[PDB]
Amino acid sequence: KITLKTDKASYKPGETVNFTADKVFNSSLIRYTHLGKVIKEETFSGTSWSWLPPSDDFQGYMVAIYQTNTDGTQTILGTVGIDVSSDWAKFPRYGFLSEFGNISESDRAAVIDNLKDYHINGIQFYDWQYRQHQPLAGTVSNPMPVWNDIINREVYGSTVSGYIAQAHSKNMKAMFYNLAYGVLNDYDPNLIKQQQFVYKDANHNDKDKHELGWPFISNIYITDPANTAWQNYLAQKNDDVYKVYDFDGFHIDQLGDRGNVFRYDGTNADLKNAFPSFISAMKSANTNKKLVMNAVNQYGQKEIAGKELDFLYTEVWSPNEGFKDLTQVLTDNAAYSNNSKNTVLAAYMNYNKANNQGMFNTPGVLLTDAVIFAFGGSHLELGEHMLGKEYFPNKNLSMSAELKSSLLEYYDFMTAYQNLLRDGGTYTNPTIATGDGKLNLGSWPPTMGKVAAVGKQVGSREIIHLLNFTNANSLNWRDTDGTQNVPDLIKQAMLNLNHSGKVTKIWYASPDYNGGAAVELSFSQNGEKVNFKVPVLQYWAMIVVE
Ligand SMILES: OC[C@H]1O[C@H](OC[C@H]2O[C@H](OC[C@H]3O[C@H](O)[C@H](O)[C@@H](O)[C@@H]3O)[C@H](O)[C@@H](O)[C@@H]2O)[C@H](O)[C@@H](O)[C@@H]1O
Ligand code: NA
Ligand code: NA
Ligand code: NA
Repeated sequence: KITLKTDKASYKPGETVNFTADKVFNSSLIRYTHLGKVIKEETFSGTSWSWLPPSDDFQGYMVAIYQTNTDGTQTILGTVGIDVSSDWAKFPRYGFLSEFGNISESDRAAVIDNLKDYHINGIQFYDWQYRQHQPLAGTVSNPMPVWNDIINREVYGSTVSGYIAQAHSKNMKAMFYNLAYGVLNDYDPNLIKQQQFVYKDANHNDKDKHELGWPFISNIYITDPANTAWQNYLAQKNDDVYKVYDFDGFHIDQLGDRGNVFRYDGTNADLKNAFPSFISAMKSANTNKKLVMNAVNQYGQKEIAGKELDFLYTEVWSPNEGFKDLTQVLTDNAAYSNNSKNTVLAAYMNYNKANNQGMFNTPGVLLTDAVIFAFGGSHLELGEHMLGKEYFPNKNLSMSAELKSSLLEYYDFMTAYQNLLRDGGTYTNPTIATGDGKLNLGSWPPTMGKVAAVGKQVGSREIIHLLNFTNANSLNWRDTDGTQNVPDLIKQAMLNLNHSGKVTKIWYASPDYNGGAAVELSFSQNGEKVNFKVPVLQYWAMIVVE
């Protein structure tokens, strides 16, 4: 087998792809595919080589290397997915960074190169900032080169600048985290007045706040995002950030529904209705900078989904704990946006387990990504480590080597097949059955102890996703205690599909098999009944009928 990488996370139209393999195998071939069709083949020779993809924008490809056997069988050696996109917003693959102290350039490069290998196309820099009310440490004319952050940890400006430049070299976007409305207790009371805060009562008595303990320097006080004094103040803060640090945009966070809260004047703050004017103010102030905003458990999503955001973002909490609740967020977000935006989910796996050091439960993580990706979602989960908590610097849980390598196939798969997964089409009811009893099918939402079939019409293709819950001991996506089961492999499983058109080609791809390379399947057809066999199902397989 081989490791197979490209130089960048994504490629603009017209840019050349440069590949690296760790070793060459003889009698081998490189196969370039678009949606399962071979568009180029060439001999596997040099360990470095280049390819200029087709010029078409927003297209995914797979590249697969195979050794050819004398008998005409082929053996997959490795695969890599490629994304040709002029901009990340269509197919976001969001990652994070969380440590910005005295980290060497070489260590920084390793972190970025790893994210690059997962094809991460933008990075949320979390808790880089000086203060929620003043994200730039120092002033534009006199920056602070080192600052202490909200947990009194050192942050080096040179680390921040370095990371941005490294991310840019891989074609990634860099988004700075801040709240929409946060103020820490060292704010300058000459600049943020009492009239701007949100209060827990109608008489401007007790400020609303996010309570923090050690090691945080302050609780987080809350301002009104519709307050134009706050909007102009934070706009200036943002401009100051962008003059010092070459961030591409602002990742806007929030605290979610604050309940019973008031403006200074005793009126209702109704914060979800404040976010739209806030977003438009931030955009107008820095018209060339990107925005994304977290709808914390969908709070604000309806109100903001039509605003100037690159894509939608949902942090998923109770009671949205079932697999079907993930898919409901994705469906709701498409509708809220009038089909203008795809979604990234922040959906923290193994959350209770992550209360102590340990490792992620591989099958939990993979099953959740299979569901998210199959339904055209994306998952913010990778940075220096994988997320177990909303506090991104928490690195309690490690990924096993197996999880790292499996997840690289899943990211390859959702990159290569992005045109099938989140580029139009209609969800449909499957008309497929087992033809040998080796598996038992359900549909969506999923049944425990069955393979779920999900259908989608995309162009002249009919897609079936098989998502395997045969061995599931829960339909809760979070796998909070790390108990979800590894699914047993199902092999050479016959399926009978009803299909009312003439079938030309059926092909299979799975991140669990052959690196997600497309496998054309033999089929027969008798009336509307189409019979074929899939090689392997473990977590997720995709069947495409053309
Ligand atoms: O030991 C307690 C707790 O410690 C970690 O979590 C810390 C802390 O994380 C979140 O709060 C910090 C976060 O607040 C706002 O969002 C700011 O805007 C951010 O800058 C800032 O990072 C969380 O909301 C808190 O409740 C939590 O205390 C661990 O990760 C926890 O598991 C652990 O219980
Ligand atoms: Na691969
Ligand atoms: Na880091
Ligand atoms: Na938040």
